[PDB]
Order: sequence, then C-alpha cells, then structure tokens
Amino acid sequence: MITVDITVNDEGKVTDVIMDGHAGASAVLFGSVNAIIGLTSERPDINYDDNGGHFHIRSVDTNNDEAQLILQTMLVSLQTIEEEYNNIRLNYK
Amino acid sequence: MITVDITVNDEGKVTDVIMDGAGASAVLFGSVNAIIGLTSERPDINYDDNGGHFHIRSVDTNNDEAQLILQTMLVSLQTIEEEYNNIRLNYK
Repeated sequence: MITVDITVNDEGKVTDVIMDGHAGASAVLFGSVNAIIGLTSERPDINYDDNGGHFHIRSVDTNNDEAQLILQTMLVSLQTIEEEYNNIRLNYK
Repeated sequence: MITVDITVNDEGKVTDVIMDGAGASAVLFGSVNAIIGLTSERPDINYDDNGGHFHIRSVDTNNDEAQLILQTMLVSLQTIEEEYNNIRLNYK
C-alpha cells in the first residue's frame, strides 16, 4: 500500500505532501513535481530516503498560485486513483 | 502501445489531447477531474471502448487555470515517456 500524507495550512495552502510505499500514483507525483519546476517559479524543498522512500515535497512559496493549482491537481488525481483502488491511502494532516 | 496526440494552436494553447490504446490513464483521467473540479472550464470529452479512445477538446482555450492543468498533464506524460519510450507523444 502507498500512503500519501497531505498538510494544508490555516491559509488553505498545501505545505507538504509525503508519499511512501511507492504506477499511477508515482507518475502523478513525479510528473507534478516536474510540472511545478518546469512551469512555475516555485522550487519546492524535496527530500527522500536513500531507497527513494518517504518522498517529501515541502512548498517554499505557498503564495505561488500556479504551484498551488498544480498541487491541488495532483491531489485530485491521487483522490481519483484512491476512489478506484482503496492500494493507496490519502491522509490529511 | 499507447499513442497521445497533442494539438497546440498558434496562440500556444492546448486544444486537443487524444489518447488511443496505468500511469498514462491515471494522469489523463485525474487531470480531467482537476479541470472540472478546480476551474470553470468544461472540456468536450469523447470516450470509447472503456478507455481505448479518449479525446479531451478544450472549450475555453483562454482559461489559464485549465491550460496550466493541461500543460501539467503533458509534463507528466513526457515524464512517463522518458522512462518508457510503451507510450508515444505526437505534437500535431
């Protein structure tokens, strides 16, 4: 099972997303990180263990509307996978 | 085995995304749900043979939010293709 921990601050901004246990879920997450970097000015703080586990996206500019839209898109896409394969568990922190 | 045809107009807007045939499908369906759930854009969708053919046609090409989601979808598909060059992207 893949676990996705999602942290939304008091201002409604996605500050952290951590995926662990990681085809659909991985493509959505990695693709979204590449989109934030390639399409916006936001450069998230990315950390992961030596095995590629505990993949943590930490937002730097939480007021970047474009990066926030991409993160929300990533979450809607992960919720779409979860709805069909409830394999993946989304946890809202 | 999967082909994705992408049409970008003269104004740089994604007008059509046509997939014919797990990662690719999740990115496509998830992105459509995001456009519908997060923006005012309501794309024209043609869907046949339970995923065998899936065509997204933009209606409001000037919707910056829907356009960002489509570009995100394309970056995500390019990421899959870079790892499984299984999927072929074509710019029409």
